[PDB]
Amino acid sequence: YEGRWKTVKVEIEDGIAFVILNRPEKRNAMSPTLNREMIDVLETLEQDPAAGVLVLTGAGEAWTAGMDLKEYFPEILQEKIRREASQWQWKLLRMYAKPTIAMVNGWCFGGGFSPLVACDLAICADEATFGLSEINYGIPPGNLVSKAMADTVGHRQSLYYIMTGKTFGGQKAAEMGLVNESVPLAQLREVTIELARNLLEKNPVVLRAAKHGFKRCRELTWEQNEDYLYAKLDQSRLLD
Amino acid sequence: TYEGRWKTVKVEIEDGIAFVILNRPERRNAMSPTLNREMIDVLETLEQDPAAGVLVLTGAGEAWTAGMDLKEYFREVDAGPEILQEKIRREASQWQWKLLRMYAKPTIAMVNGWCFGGGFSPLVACDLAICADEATFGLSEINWGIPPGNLVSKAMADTVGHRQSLYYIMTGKTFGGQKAAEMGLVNESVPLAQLREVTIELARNLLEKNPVVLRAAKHGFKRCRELTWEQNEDYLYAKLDQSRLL
Amino acid sequence: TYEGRWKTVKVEIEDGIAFVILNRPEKRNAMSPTLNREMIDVLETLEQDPAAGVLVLTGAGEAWTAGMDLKEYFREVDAGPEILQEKIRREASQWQWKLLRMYAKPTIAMVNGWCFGGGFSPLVACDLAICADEATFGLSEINWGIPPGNLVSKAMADTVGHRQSLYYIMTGKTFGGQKAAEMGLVNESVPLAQLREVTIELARNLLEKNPVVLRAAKHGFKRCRELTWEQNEDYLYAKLDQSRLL
Amino acid sequence: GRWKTVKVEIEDGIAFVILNRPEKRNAMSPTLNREMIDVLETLEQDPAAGVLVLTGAGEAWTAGMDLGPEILQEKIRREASQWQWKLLRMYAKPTIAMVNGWCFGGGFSPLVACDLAICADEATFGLSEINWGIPPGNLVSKAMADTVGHRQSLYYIMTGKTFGGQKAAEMGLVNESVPLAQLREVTIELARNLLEKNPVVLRAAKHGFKRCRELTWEQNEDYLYAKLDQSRLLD
Amino acid sequence: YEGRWKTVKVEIEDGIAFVILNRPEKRNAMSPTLNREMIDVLETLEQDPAAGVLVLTGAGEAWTAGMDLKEYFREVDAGPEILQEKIRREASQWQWKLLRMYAKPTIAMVNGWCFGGGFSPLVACDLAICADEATFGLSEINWGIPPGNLVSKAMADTVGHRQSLYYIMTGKTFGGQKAAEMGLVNESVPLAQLREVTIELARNLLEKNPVVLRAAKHGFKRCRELTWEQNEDYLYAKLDQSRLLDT
Amino acid sequence: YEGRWKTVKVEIEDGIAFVILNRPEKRNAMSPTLNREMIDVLETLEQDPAAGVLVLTGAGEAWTAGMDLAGPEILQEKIRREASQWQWKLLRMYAKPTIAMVNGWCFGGGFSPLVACDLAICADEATFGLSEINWGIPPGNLVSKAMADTVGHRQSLYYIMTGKTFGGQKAAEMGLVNESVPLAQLREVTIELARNLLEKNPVVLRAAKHGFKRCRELTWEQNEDYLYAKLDQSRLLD
Ligand SMILES: CC(=O)SCCNC(=O)CCNC(=O)[C@H](O)C(C)(C)COP(=O)(O)OP(=O)(O)OC[C@H]1O[C@@H](n2cnc3c(N)ncnc32)[C@H](O)[C@@H]1OP(=O)(O)O
Ligand SMILES: CC(=O)SCCNC(=O)CCNC(=O)[C@H](O)C(C)(C)COP(=O)(O)OP(=O)(O)OC[C@H]1O[C@@H](n2cnc3c(N)ncnc32)[C@H](O)[C@@H]1OP(=O)(O)O
Ligand SMILES: CC(=O)SCCNC(=O)CCNC(=O)[C@H](O)C(C)(C)COP(=O)(O)OP(=O)(O)OC[C@H]1O[C@@H](n2cnc3c(N)ncnc32)[C@H](O)[C@@H]1OP(=O)(O)O
Ligand SMILES: CC(=O)SCCNC(=O)CCNC(=O)[C@H](O)C(C)(C)COP(=O)(O)OP(=O)(O)OC[C@H]1O[C@@H](n2cnc3c(N)ncnc32)[C@H](O)[C@@H]1OP(=O)(O)O
Ligand SMILES: COc1cc(C=O)ccc1O
Repeated sequence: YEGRWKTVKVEIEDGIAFVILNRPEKRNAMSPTLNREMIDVLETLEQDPAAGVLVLTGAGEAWTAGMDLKEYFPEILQEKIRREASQWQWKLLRMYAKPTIAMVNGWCFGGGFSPLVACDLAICADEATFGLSEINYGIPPGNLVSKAMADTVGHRQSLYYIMTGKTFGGQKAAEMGLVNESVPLAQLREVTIELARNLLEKNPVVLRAAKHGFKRCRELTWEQNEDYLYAKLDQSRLLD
Repeated sequence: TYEGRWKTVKVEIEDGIAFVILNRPERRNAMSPTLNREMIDVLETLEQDPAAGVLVLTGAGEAWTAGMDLKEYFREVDAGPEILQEKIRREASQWQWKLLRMYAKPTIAMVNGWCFGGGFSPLVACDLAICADEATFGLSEINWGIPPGNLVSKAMADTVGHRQSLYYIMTGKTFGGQKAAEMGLVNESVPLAQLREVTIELARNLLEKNPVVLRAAKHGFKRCRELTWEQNEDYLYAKLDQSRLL
Repeated sequence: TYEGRWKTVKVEIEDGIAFVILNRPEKRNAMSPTLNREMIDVLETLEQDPAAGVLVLTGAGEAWTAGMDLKEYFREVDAGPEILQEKIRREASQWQWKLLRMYAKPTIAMVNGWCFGGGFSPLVACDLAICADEATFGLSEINWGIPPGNLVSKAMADTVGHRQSLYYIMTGKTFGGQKAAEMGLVNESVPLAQLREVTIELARNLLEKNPVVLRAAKHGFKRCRELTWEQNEDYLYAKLDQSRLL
Repeated sequence: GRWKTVKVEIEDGIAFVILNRPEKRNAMSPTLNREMIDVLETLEQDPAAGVLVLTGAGEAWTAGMDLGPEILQEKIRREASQWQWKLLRMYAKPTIAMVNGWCFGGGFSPLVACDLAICADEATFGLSEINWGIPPGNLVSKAMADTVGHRQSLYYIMTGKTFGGQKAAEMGLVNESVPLAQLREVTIELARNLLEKNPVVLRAAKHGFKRCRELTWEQNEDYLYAKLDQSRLLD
Repeated sequence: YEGRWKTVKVEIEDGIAFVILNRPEKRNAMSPTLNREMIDVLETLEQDPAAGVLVLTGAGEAWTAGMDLKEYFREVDAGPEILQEKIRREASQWQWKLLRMYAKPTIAMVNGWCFGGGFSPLVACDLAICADEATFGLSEINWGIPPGNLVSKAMADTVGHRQSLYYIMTGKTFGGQKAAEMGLVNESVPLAQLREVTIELARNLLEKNPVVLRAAKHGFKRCRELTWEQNEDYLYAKLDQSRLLDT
Repeated sequence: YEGRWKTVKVEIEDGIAFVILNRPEKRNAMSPTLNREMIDVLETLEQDPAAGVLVLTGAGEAWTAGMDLAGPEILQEKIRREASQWQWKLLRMYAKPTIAMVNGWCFGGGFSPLVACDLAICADEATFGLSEINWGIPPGNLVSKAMADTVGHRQSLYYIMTGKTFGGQKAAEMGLVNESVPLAQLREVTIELARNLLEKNPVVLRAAKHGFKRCRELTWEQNEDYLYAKLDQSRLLD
């Protein structure tokens, strides 16, 4: 995959697809061009039997500084663009076929929260800094940012961070439940890899069934899930 | 001035911050039909008053609130006309959470002391909450011979883990403010001496934001909890565009 | 006397507390179709027994339950008619959560040791839970080649945060009792040596409440998680007024 | 002469609530909204009032919405809702829209908030909103969703085309369309029938139904037995 | 099956299991006895391969005239409060917990009266054919209670909003043609052709792979409760499950 | 759009874009190739000022006879995703109004794009059926939900369970489509409705139709919030 995308890099090592956001000079701000390439990246890696697990990380100091202000600014064109943001950030990614891990190396802001939580698991550096700074720019959180908070962070802490726009570090992200674990930057990569390797060792069809089933069952009552969760178990047995 | 305006509630505005003080301290701020009707009045008035940028909900004396008024809200009412009971229940809701949970302006519970039973609805209806270490909390309904009434259980469901919520509802054991913070019921517990100033600093942060934007953000978050991600794509973009208009 | 009544389970009552003991410790209390059927009978029976006011679900020997019986419940059922698989799954759900999640009487899981896989459904169905620090937990399903079956994933979703739930479900890693309390899976982890004492203490607090009021409280909480605030205004007052009747 | 914009009459337990802005085809102003809240709240505590029939004065039932800093809008939107459906949908007492003529736009919400509806064949309905450049506002679109099938709802919303009392009965929008010369008599037979019911039980029944549509079967086993037990208490 | 239940009769007929509510002296009123027997009947038939389709009908002039007012209360007051939990659960158990997502396809053959508590099993049955001569009514209100158990939900699923509210609120009676026109039943036909029409339908159902039929009908009933996005996941899970189990 | 797509055709005439399913030799059966091209079609038409309303129709006798009856397991995920992508994920909440003009055979997987389209007119002469059950599959993709949304409970279950076909007039009486007209009069009746819609402000039309489909999922209280937001979003995008 060398040199194939202008704003993103993919480097696969032993089954682990590192997907690197690559606009370091713009702190990996998400522009419409990055959005369209990320869609391409996800669809491509889906059908690549070399990629058993995807690790979503950032080049340089940012994981992502959020949506690209300049590069985002005919009425209907905003339709397409907002769709393209959703398409990779979570429509493909939340229920992706393969297991996914956010490896948060640094800055994570605003619209970054959507792919952050769409990725199944997440590890950050203690040194990573997060914040929902939309309120200070005069917009509520856009896209799925607020649902991504609601799914991972308790009600009062979500509201505090959304309403104030204050930043918090990696330990605090983990305390809150936004990520699985926060570790020193120097251990970020190996901790992530150790986890990806554990996941690589499961039957991919089974893992998909388990991870999609959990995400879905939060939406459903116990009686609905009896039907739903056995349908997944049985679907897993067909396809495995 | 709102001086002398209500019998059971005082409003004191400082610098954009409207301190709403439940004011039945000889009855530990027990929530009676008079208080419930005046609190409706209060929220509607403050809503339309540009001098109030943030509402801080707090109590006079030792209590924040000791709960619904056992005399005036329950015992005096329960043997009278059914249709009045239903009206009284509804008036309690109207201010505890119907106007308050999606209130136009940002809201903070400042819990100075006792907080029992029906006080959990407005507690959680307020966007944010700081309590005092010295504050005692309890869901004492079970020990009084009723399940939690109104939205008390949903207030718990929204902010506290399932195990912890069931434990406190079922046993009716009390817990103090550091425990309230740890469980997620409030944002922060601080010693009483430091309560007002900690609350004041959060309120000034909130007063710096564009109110309309702050309203879209807080309202959108509370509602997105109820919706799937696909529903939220629609809904949350609608709230951002609605916000842009306004 | 419930003595000798069932092959795979025991019931011991003790001053209002009915200890329901999963009893196949040679097989680490693996849940076979026979245990499932007998547990249905247990639960229906004790529902109507006034001598039993709180149920404590525990295991004989070293395990709470090692999960579904790999042989009796999986291997042997796959070799029978398809239509029987249907009956078998239904019978598992019947006792694990269908009767048990909204059971009439308060329930506590007293998790003395191993709890795996299918064990998580009755675990979270039970209202409250105390485990031994020494107890080991595991969603080993992934490592056996299946996603969690029955209501196991829902069990986690209700009690354990999103990231933590996926971590354990996706990796199949085990964790001990203190980490289970920390995650919100149980109420409390204590040494094994103290487990029964602490549980009885909880059960006795529960026996003090009015049973019908307690029912209403614990049922209304579990259902209110499912409903918006406006739906719950209706629902939760109907629970309160149903409780006053009964 | 209690209200400016609304007349009320109570005969043999039937409270006719009459929208009374005839000159304006009963278009719903902020003043009427505020007064309608007063009306509903007043009539609820009235021991003589058993059923409420909601109609318009002269020829319209209502022509819909009658068309201060930003935040005042919050208040005007809330007051509309408060009488149209927040109090009205789950009203303590049984409720009948007696739709005598014109029924456009925002009048769809109290229309459907009322338990039952009898219209006159000669009545015209419309979701004109579109033609004026706005999508249906308040709860108009949900009211259609509740009562009129998917295809027809979208049809009348998207086109703004109008329809008679016969086509409204047929679509599920109302219970019956009958001639305007019989509208009142038909409505009153229904109302009398409803008055003979135990009011608390009727309330448990009608509220029960409306909620149960949002709930699953299992959720409803809990819930509808709670309304029933609730009824045994309050009755 | 012969003479095995005091209040129900089962007649298996070359794949079609006719299940007959059998208290015609009492208009097939559903007592606690009948509730308990109907649970046994539904569990027994599920596992009997001679039953491919269940047809639920009543002996006599009635389908069922609702809950048995006399023996519900007779049994309930001979006992404490908790006895009502058990009795209500047993009613729900056969009327719809087992019946609504039943493994085998089901048809209500409604030959006469169908009142109150009867609507739950009627709607739990996948499909329904009635006699023009059959009379339906929700008379709970005239008896001074709201519809109990799943009756109002049974209505909400099959009959439009105004019409359900009208019949629940008034307790007014309606006939077979009306019931089919309201969407309560699939079809209404003269009582003389009731058995003919039902059996044609049951035999059509017999043509299909049982597991595939179960997947289709269960998945349709669940899907009403779910969004499109949710159904994308759910409905392909049922399809794949069917392919695994269809044999 | 002359000869741009292999299995589909586009013909705009004065605001109306006719999207024509174009495998009449296979009764317009939906192959993976068709699914990919339909995505591309729906995206392209979304950004074209020329198309104001889309009309979804079939070349030859069929509207569509349903899915066209592999490799690594993963390939299925993609093919299932691309089926849904045009049938309803793009189509159900499409920016521009959509009408299904059902000229003939409508089977199985064809009910998903049928119900996703906002409005529908079929020919009396058209035949529908949910033939899945007969081939030993329950209905796939969003077929059962498409029924659940437009057709009553007893009827949906009837047609799903029996696999019996029904004509255009029965389709309209069930609620599957808006209206059934003779075939001879399908293009005319449809164009006239298409034209009524073209007279609406597009952004206002999108708010109203998306808001209606979504409000079916929400309580009254959720809808007060959601419908007033949609209205205010409308007034901005203008
Ligand atoms: C829904 C949403 O996404 S809204 C959320 C976006 N909100 C934000 O608050 C991000 C704003 N950015 C920042 O706070 C900072 O750039 C930080 C903290 C991430 C890093 O700060 P520094 O290390 O001081 O870097 P600095 O501020 O010089 O930014 C470096 C470059 O990245 C660009 N950049 C950073 N963030 C963004 C962004 N979100 N969009 C577009 N460009 C950005 C900066 O403009 C700058 O460009 P330049 O040097 O070509 O002029
Ligand atoms: C659904 C519900 O909300 S049910 C009720 C839930 N609330 C409770 O269980 C709180 C009960 N415990 C108390 O109320 C105690 O008063 C505490 C812990 C708040 C504080 O106790 P103390 O400072 O020792 O005060 P004490 O009990 O003597 O009473 C203070 C005064 O307020 C009254 N009061 C306190 N709480 C309430 C209440 N909820 N309702 C009515 N009156 C109350 C007392 O009756 C007394 O009034 P009096 O002098 O006119 O009789
Ligand atoms: C969907 C599901 O529920 S998949 C199954 C989920 N369960 C599991 O993954 C737990 C499987 N069990 C184990 O790993 C172990 O038995 C432990 C850890 C609980 C206990 O370890 P040990 O003390 O070393 O006991 P050991 O493995 O020797 O078991 C003793 C007996 O219990 C039986 N047993 C234990 N668990 C089960 C089970 N889930 N099903 C059937 N039999 C079981 C063993 O097969 C063995 O039988 P045997 O003596 O007749 O040969
Ligand atoms: C929760 C609920 O289900 S609300 C109750 C709903 N059911 C009803 O309202 C049905 C009431 N019954 C009736 O309306 C009539 O019995 C009809 C229409 C069913 C049949 O009328 P008829 O042919 O005149 O028969 P009739 O009324 O003489 O009753 C025949 C016998 O069946 C009994 N019976 C009929 N319905 C019931 C019932 N729901 N519960 C108990 N017994 C009943 C009658 O009491 C009578 O008993 P008896 O003759 O041994 O003393
Ligand atoms: C309780 O029944 C089951 C439980 C599990 C747990 O993984 C899997 C399949 C089952 O049938």
